Amino acid sequence: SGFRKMAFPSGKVEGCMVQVTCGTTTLNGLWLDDVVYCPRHVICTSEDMLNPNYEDLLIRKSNHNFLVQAGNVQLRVIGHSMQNCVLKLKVDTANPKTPKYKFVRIQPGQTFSVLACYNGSPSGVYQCAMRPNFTIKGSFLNGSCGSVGFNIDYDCVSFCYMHHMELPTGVHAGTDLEGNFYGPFVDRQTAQAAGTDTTITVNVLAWLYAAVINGDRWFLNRFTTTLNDFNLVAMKYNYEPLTQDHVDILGPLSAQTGIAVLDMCASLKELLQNGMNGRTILGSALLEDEFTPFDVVRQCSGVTFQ
Amino acid sequence: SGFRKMAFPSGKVEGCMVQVTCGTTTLNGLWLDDVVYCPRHVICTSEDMLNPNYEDLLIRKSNHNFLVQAGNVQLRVIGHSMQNCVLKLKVDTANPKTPKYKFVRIQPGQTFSVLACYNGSPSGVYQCAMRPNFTIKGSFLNGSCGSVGFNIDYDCVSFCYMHHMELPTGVHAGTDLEGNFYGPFVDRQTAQAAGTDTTITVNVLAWLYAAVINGDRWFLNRFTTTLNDFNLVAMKYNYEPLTQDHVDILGPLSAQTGIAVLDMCASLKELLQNGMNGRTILGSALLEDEFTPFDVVRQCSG
Ligand SMILES: *[C@H](O)[C@H](CC(C)C)NC(=O)[C@H](CC(C)C)NC(=O)[C@H](CC(C)C)NC(=O)OCc1ccccc1
Ligand SMILES: *[C@H](O)[C@H](CC(C)C)NC(=O)[C@H](CC(C)C)NC(=O)[C@H](CC(C)C)NC(=O)OCc1ccccc1
Ligand SMILES: [Cl-]
Repeated sequence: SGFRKMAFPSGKVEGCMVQVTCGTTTLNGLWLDDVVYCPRHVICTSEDMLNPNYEDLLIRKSNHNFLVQAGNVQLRVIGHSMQNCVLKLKVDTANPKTPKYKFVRIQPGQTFSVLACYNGSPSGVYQCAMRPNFTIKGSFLNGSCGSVGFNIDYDCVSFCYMHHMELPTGVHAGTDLEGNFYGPFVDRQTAQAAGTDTTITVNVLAWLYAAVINGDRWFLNRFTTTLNDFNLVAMKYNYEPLTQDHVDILGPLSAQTGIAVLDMCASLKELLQNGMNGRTILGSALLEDEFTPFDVVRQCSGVTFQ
Repeated sequence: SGFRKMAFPSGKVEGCMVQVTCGTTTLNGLWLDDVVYCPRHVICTSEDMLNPNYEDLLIRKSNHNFLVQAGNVQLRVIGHSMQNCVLKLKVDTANPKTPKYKFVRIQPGQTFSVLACYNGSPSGVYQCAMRPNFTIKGSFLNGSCGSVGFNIDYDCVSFCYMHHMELPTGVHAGTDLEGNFYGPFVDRQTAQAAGTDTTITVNVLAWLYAAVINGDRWFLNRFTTTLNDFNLVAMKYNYEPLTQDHVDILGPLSAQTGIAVLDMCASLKELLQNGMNGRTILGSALLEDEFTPFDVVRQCSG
């Protein structure tokens, strides 16, 4: 037993991380087959990060202006193109370590693992959620751009995030691997602010089921609630509305534990209206909303990735 | 910026994980060079286990009683031996993915990453601290034994932990990679309990420095304290004593932030006695103690 904020094993992704240098700027890229994907702002200049004309800046570049390094091995760039906010650099060498992969655009409330990298070198891994305002609360320093977020299925790596910027408040914004930002953000240093960060109600209920599975039961009560009445309380604490689709995906956890979804909702309502009274749930004093129902089942059943 | 509980990349270790089966018991092994390491209780029988005599149980065992699977490939065991609480299975194939590595013994308060595995395959990775009572708060199910904890330094994988058991309250115990338990525990299903848990004071202070570096400073105050007076408060809240060596170890974080160590101790004292008054620190309502001072420097600066 036990329940931790658990990342995917990162080995498959580590083998795809490379370093891309353009002029003075160095960041990370993702090497899949004969293409390296990286944030296009690697071509920016010191005094042109406010209104960069990326089209004009790239066409004036040549293939040799992009220095791509896979560990100590140089990769010759033999083609370069722009796709939205990411750069597709074609290399003559196909990555022997390319995993079975796909590019996916995740929904708010969904979780993924971030492999933080610097100078093409993986530095650490941690679990993140796409917030309802399309930012993530990560850990990124200068040089971390190009680090990716991902999920794993069976043997297939689903890449969903590439890191581009940090907004004031220490929150992070990025794109999918098609180069399109999550949320309304743009890759220039003009004033931008994230929207309302609400709590992911379906994830909190999943984590409450994880608690029960692992022995924490003090918050269970003999009350029930209607979905209508729960949402009226939820809205007042800036929680996402719980929908029928959310009730459905909580089904399996409800069945494994014998606690009906609306009974767990009654417990969550009580916690919201009265707090924890100095007690803790899975070692937390706050209600955790960065585990999905599938994350809970994944960890509590011990599914592995070959 | 930002501050997260961060694990090491697990790829160097994934390449070392194998499956070991004896009878009907299956767990994980660590394949390094031509040797596979695993907990010795792989050789227990369901109806023994309360009080196994491992010497006696090895009387029967032959090499071929140990089935080792590296992914799909089957490894042939050509020799076995017991060292402390681990088995050393000699196989005829050296692991071509063996990293540069060493075995290290960590001390309470130090942190490490765990790659949780089942049937020799990875499930997930997370960061743990060796508690003062020589347990860790992990996430381990049946079949997870043999999963290892590690750090990565430069290009060297420093293995420090191998999982063996769970005590009630969901706390976890294991050995170093030489086979010697952390703490007073034995690999036997007789009643055992960890000492009462205490908080790793030097780590909380390091995390408070991380908070300042990342912009959270509402808890800084105008008071100071002495090392003695702070430890009077620590003791009453079940915090570990803070020593002059701890103060020294926190020096570099104190110099980076401009906040003397005993001034941060005064902040911590006020948090212990008054709470957070509805506020959070680095997104937490509780004082976090699973980041060492080195962990903070690493994450906040390369
Ligand atoms: C890439 O490695 C790096 C990672 C960050 C964690 C720093 N990102 C950038 O350098 C990025 C480059 C631009 C051209 C996309 N810029 C930012 O992320 C930037 C950082 C601040 C601290 C200057 N933030 C930013 O431009 O946000 C928009 C903004 C501007 C002005 C006021 C408020 C918000
Ligand atoms: C290995 O895969 C597995 C991982 C655990 C997370 C289940 N560990 C064991 O099977 C281990 C084997 C013994 C011989 C060392 N046993 C335990 O860890 C056992 C688990 C419980 C569920 C029985 N713990 C144990 O025996 O703790 C001591 C104890 C015994 C009786 C009463 C209180 C405490
Ligand atoms: Cl908390």
